[PDB]
Amino acid sequence: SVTCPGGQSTSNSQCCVWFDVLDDLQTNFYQGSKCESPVRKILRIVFHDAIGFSPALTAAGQFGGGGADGSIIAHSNIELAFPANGGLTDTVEALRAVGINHGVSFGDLIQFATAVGMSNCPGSPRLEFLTGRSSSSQPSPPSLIPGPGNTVTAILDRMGDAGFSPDEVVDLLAAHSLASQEGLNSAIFRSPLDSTPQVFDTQFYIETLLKGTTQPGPSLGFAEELSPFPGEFRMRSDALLARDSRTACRWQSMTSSNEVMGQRYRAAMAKMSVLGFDRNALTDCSDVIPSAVSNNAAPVIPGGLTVDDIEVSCPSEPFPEIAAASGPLPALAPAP
Ligand code: HEM
Ligand SMILES: [Ca+2]
Ligand SMILES: [Ca+2]
Repeated sequence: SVTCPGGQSTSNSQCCVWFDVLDDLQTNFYQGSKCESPVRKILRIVFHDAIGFSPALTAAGQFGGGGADGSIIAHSNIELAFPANGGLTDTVEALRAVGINHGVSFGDLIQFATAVGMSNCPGSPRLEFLTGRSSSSQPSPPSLIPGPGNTVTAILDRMGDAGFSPDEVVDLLAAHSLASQEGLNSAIFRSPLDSTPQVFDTQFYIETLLKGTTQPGPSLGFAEELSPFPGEFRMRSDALLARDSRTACRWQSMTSSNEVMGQRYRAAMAKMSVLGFDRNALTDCSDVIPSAVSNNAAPVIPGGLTVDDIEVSCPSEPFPEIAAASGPLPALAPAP
């Protein structure tokens, strides 16, 4: 054990510098430890930075990518040019300063900012945090980020290559529980992906399984599908992953328990944090991460909609018991 200059107790001396970052982020980046756009933007960044890792590319005789090496910040000039990394310039430049200023690696900062950002949203699990990733990285190979226009096979092959199973792909997507879209359908900027974009819960999995009956904007975006109610946006890849035979059962079990969903996500996020790295070579500083406020609310089927409105895609397994909320049907306001 060690006590930092600030008095904080921690499991290792290199966990001490992190208490100053945590202080910085919460105060400025997060405008007061808040669960808004910054946290959602950072979640896109952590996924997009880590996923630039392909053992298959390497085998083919090409640079496969450095995984969670912070190249998205280190080589933003190249990476932010990728169509998948739109609307991230400011989050990146914001993170770059914090990183330099505090002298921490970009790969560690992104991973740290993620665990910290998650704590600002009610119901989030306490994501593990390891420190010690090299500060040096190369730009990520293009075309390594799965898109909403991609097929389930495309997405699973890409994610499988990176090291994730179909079930883990579903688990990582629990992140869409705190999300919205700004560039898929600009007409309805920031339309939430679920009824609670500020609460880490199972609503995302539940609501994506409801029958698509609503077009929230003047038109149906390129990679957009009908949603269950006004204000909610449904991404084509999410709609397909929820119903595909290869992933439907995992998606289905992720609707009943907030704790289980949280467990699986944390296990998945911990997997993604060390892509291109050796766990043994990193120092655990998980104790620097604050706990998120509890989510006592239980899973429910929104606005007078019943379980019979759910398009059950894994009938081989019993559909979980979930409370049903009375109407009227909701109309989501844009994500804060
Ligand atoms: C596996 C296939 C995935 C696809 C196809 C996908 C796609 C997308 C897209 C196209 C948007 C809309 C961005 C915009 O127009 O603002 C979005 C939002 C978001 N995504 Fe994903 N995603 C995937 C996985 C993940 C993962 C694994 C994480 C992190 C663990 C993540 C976190 C987020 C968050 C928090 C937003 C919200 C951003 C905001 O409100 O500005 N996604 N995603
Ligand atoms: Ca990277
Ligand atoms: Ca939610």
